[PDB]
Amino acid sequence: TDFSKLSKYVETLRVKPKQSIDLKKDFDTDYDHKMLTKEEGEELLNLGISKLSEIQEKLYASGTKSVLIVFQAMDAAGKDGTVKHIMTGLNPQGVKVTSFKVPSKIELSHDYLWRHYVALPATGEIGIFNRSHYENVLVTRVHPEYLLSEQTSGVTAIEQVNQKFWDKRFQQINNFEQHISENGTIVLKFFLHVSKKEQKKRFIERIELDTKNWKFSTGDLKERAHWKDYRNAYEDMLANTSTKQAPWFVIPADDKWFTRLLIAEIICTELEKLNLTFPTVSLEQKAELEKAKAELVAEK
Ligand SMILES: Cc1ccc([C@H](O)P(=O)(O)O)cc1
Repeated sequence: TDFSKLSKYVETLRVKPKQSIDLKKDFDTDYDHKMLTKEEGEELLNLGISKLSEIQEKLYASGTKSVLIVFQAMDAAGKDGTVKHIMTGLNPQGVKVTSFKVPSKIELSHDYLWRHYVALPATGEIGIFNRSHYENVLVTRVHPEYLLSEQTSGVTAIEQVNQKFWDKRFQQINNFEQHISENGTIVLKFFLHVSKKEQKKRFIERIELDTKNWKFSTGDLKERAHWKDYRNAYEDMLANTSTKQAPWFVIPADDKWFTRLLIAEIICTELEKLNLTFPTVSLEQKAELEKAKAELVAEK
């Protein structure tokens, strides 16, 4: 069956704890062996959205678990659109998107994790981090001079930023995700992997669209110029912060419809392990319902 092939491919996208990461050689940004048509996919995507809505409903009705979903990617990989599409099928009462832009003055007066801890999802809720605490081992690692401006970093000279500084930050991130995992939070992390070539194409496509080129950030080019620096940061990060408890998935991003299918797919598959069920109606409650129905019928 097609889905059976998909479940098999999906597992190759999970980053294993001991796994070493080369984003250049491995992790195709576009899956050629695509096992279903773009049509099939948009229909399996619809099912994934409906199922996720069902899961979210059952999650909200129970008071047990929260769900944290992290999205990281290079500009133009499809992150905002994946978030928007995940959302279309969710109830806004039980889901919350936080887009972590550049930190505020207050947030800079706290450790780099503080503002993400503040924004964690409550029991029964889904939290989506569009950008996340991982920015602090990515953009900060490509631009290590930012750490000098961060009062809590304890970094005075760029000389002291080395692999051991990042190792300690991975440890801090891992202890943080482990703690919340041990206290009811399901953590799922997606890196949307777009090719340097496809980013180029999408950048140019936007520049040439009058309806949308007002949105183009030419500063995105400065980060594109640091492509190799970012791949290294992502590689070292994926190799050191994917656990079985809080796994990373590397999603091919060059085909948006397929990116969305996979992420919807993985979220459903992972949250189905919770074996969530709608609340059942006891005999006492069934009696109360029939009493209420009787009164409504017995109205003058
Ligand atoms: C060219 C271009 C398209 C879409 C976007 C979105 O903001 P994302 O795919 O980075 O979330 C950014 C740049």
